[PDB]
Amino acid sequence: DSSRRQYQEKYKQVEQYMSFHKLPADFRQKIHDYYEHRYQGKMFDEDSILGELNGPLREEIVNFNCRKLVASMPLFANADPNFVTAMLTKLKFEVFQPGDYIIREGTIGKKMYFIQHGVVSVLTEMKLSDGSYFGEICLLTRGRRTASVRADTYCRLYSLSVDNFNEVLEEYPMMRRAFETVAIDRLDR
Amino acid sequence: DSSRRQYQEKYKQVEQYMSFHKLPADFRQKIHDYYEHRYQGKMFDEDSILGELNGPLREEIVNFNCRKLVASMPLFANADPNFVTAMLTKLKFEVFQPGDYIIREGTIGKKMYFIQHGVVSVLTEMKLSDGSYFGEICLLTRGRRTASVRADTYCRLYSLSVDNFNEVLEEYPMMRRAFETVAIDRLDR
Amino acid sequence: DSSRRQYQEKYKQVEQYMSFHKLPADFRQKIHDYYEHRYQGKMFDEDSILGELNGPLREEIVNFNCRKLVASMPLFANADPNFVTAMLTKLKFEVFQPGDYIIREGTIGKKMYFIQHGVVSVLTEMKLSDGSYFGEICLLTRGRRTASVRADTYCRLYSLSVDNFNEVLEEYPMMRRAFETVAIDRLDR
Amino acid sequence: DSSRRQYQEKYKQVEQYMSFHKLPADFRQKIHDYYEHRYQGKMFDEDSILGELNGPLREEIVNFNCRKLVASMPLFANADPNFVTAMLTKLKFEVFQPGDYIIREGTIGKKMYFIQHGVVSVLTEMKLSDGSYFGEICLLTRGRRTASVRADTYCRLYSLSVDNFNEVLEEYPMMRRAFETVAIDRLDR
Ligand SMILES: Nc1ncnc2c1ncn2[C@@H]1O[C@@H]2COP(=O)(O)O[C@H]2[C@H]1O
Ligand SMILES: Nc1ncnc2c1ncn2[C@@H]1O[C@@H]2COP(=O)(O)O[C@H]2[C@H]1O
Ligand SMILES: Nc1ncnc2c1ncn2[C@@H]1O[C@@H]2COP(=O)(O)O[C@H]2[C@H]1O
Ligand SMILES: Nc1ncnc2c1ncn2[C@@H]1O[C@@H]2COP(=O)(O)O[C@H]2[C@H]1O
Repeated sequence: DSSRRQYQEKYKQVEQYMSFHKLPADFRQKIHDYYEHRYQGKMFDEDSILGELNGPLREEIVNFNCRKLVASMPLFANADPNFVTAMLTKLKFEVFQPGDYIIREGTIGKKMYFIQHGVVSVLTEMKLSDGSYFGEICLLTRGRRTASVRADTYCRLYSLSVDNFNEVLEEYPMMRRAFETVAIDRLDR
Repeated sequence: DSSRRQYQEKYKQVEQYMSFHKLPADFRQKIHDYYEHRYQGKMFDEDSILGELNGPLREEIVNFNCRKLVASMPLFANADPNFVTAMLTKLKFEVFQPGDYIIREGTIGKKMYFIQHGVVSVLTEMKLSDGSYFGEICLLTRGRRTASVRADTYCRLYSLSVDNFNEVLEEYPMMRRAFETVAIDRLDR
Repeated sequence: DSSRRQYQEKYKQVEQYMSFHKLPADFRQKIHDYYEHRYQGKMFDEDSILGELNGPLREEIVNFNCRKLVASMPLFANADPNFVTAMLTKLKFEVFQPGDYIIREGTIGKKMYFIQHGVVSVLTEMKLSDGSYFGEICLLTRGRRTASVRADTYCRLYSLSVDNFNEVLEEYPMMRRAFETVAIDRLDR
Repeated sequence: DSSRRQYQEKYKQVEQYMSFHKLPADFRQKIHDYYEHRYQGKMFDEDSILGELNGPLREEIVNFNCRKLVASMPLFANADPNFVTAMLTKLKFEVFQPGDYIIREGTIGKKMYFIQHGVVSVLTEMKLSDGSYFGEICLLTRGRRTASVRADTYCRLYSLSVDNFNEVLEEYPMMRRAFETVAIDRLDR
């Protein structure tokens, strides 16, 4: 239960930090809920652990932890396993809370998001859920966000930066077509 | 009180460090006073805490912690909330002590400062206080400091590097005019 | 036995991490075996220790820890001691398990491997063991891997990135010929 | 005595590390002596401590800790205090042991050394001591070391990288002449 204790002590610091800065009670509970949803009572120095392993072990772990995500998207499901692994390795797990603005219209976009679980509202009005992704337009155009995207419910997502996006596509150039298709179709709508 | 203990133990190391290097008694008290003013008896690995959160949570925290600063300046008060947030996110909190040279005339300037609280003396003689900023000239010209700026009283400031300054303005180009106006007006004087 | 305890507590976290993510029992034992083979019951913040030393001490340590490796290869054995040291300093120790894909054919190669102990199978069928190296072709061509290389037995290797490879050769340009010879000979086969 | 304990526990790890890698008894005592000379029974996360301070405090500390060094050289003694501070801030304290090769002839030089205390032998035969510096030729030519420099006695030095060297001179261009004079005079000899 060393991981449980790590979470408890770390959360104690967070609580004291919020108290020190006199954050409102409502925000403190929002923080409380975020930690439960995001870490679920346990914490590990993930970077330290994966860093002690080797490439093969790290790739098997990410492929397993993302099995759900992978199964939910034709993008990864029907692709070269090596492509999927390269992509998955670059993903960053993120949890957003109801009402959170994940993307704001008109700003410079430098990341896209893959939905593991949750519902988002795209407003320029439409919704996207499990197995869908968004924010790909700006990674392709390098322009400004074409719409705002807010979390409707709690959202468990994986983000990918434009730099990592292009890095992976350097090795798998033809996979860019998948994102472009989705981008074009949405730009038309 | 884990944060209180962190401060106490950390300060113990500092004291032992100053003793090891035989720093004068007067400087040791200056160090003592600095820690009280800067951390106020508590310490947190701020980077670790904010890093465990998400973008929305981090932005709400910085906007709240800087509410005072924001209210004191037409620059931020009357601007696009997204601009203010982008700027605030790049700021670095710093505390200076009476007599400290924040900026020395003739040197290459790579940062500007926003005054949360305190009084500074600009010498090439004038003073600046709460709600004012300085050091913007060099971020705009990339030249040498046009004057020295010393802390008159204890000063609670937020600094912004030229690189972060230009990064934010890449997204909000027109806000550069605000800094230029102040710069031009002061260059004339 | 502070190092033994470090290993035990660290492994406890790993085990809890694997449990948290519900990894299969078989993979958990694979992880168990990896840690035994790689760290052998002890762990040290190697980077912190070597960083407290100086250049001379670090170089003597790496030359000693790699004495076995050096003796097993004409490349290093008959070369300028300064070259060997520069190279050794850039190496990264890695342990692979039976069946592990060290290199996959057709992918972009950015590293080569020197075999301290173990047997690998090169498949485009041949094997390489103690004292041999592989993955040098892509560091020279900057192209795609000409074959896959799987660990046949447990493998104790030292990897070298293309960037560190070229950095060392900036100081020892003529040593590139050794790698080219091996590359040409294998490309012919 | 938290700093004393830090040293004791850290040294315990070092000793266990050397034992794990089966380093010879003679080298283990060399390591033992190095730690005593370099840290003197105490250790602090220097980077963490100085990082908690501000620019003014850090500059006063470095100027004080290097008071001895500064007094021993016309270079710094008769220069602009701001130049001295900028330089001192970039220095890295290093301890070398008798017989250590600080610089090897013919290699690419990327750093120079200022002697706080100790004696070095320059061999292409001459010696340099307290208040003198060496390794400046390569920082100026970007070529290969014109000679080897070995520690004759224990040496307490401060090194400066070519990059930091040129960075400081960007602000103080005319100080480069001081190093060139010494370089030219030695190249003639
Ligand atoms: N009509 C749409 N249907 C679904 N998603 C959309 C639609 N329009 C825009 N989006 C998504 O909203 C995202 C906003 O940021 P981007 O412009 O980078 O990428 C956009 C698309 O991923
Ligand atoms: N006349 C003035 N009134 C107020 N502030 C000034 C005046 N002159 C210079 N300053 C400030 O002092 C700063 C010194 O560094 P900079 O030249 O970067 O920017 C300068 C201005 O921000
Ligand atoms: N015929 C061969 N005999 C031994 N090794 C080979 C042979 N062919 C390829 N290899 C090695 O397998 C490696 C696969 O990655 P690279 O192409 O970078 O470099 C290749 C060589 O190092
Ligand atoms: N004749 C000399 N007298 C004193 N120092 C020297 C002499 N010749 C070379 N050196 C120093 O030895 C250093 C070796 O590395 P560098 O060539 O970078 O710079 C050299 C000088 O700093």
